[PDB]
Amino acid sequence: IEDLDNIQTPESVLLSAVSGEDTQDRTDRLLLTPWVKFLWESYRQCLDLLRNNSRVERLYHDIAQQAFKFCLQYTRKAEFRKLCDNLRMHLSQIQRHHNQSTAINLNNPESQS
RNA sequence: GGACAUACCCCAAAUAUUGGGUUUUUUUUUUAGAGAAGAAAAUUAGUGGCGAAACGUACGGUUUAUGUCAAAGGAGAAGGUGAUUUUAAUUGCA
Repeated sequence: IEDLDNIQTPESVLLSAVSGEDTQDRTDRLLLTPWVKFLWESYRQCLDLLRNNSRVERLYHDIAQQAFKFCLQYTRKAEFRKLCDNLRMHLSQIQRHHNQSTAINLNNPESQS
């Protein structure tokens, strides 16, 4: 529909072309970005609140891996936040050692694997 | 010298503009996104009093006959007499 529509540059498309870029990003933001900004916020909340440490979840690390592969399909600036998320949650583990949680030592699953 | 810790600082970042990183000094409390805002307590009457009989009557419990049914015994057990002969007393029967 976007490159079905007449590209033959009118004034309204020419005026915005000192700041802006292509029509596909301009209208994909209207119908795709509210869904990928939901996928991000779905993943981050599933990690952060629910599975802080809690030893009994290999799913936590499954989600982390899946959400890293999600960044290869869509936006990248929601991947620096993902790194910082893993950094602070790892920092949160070996600072307290204070709940029925992950013992990151000889334990092959919850240290190596 | 004034402002700054939810940093008024630091980094990161274009289709991105919101994520992280740090200073001490006091006390303070064991964690943090939850707990109070809904399923419960209670209530009773305008509930007449007293009260039989006729008729009717069950499963059972035990006593007494009764039929049939299981072991033990034909030494036993034990009932019946004018089949007999003499005789005073005791115990007696063959």
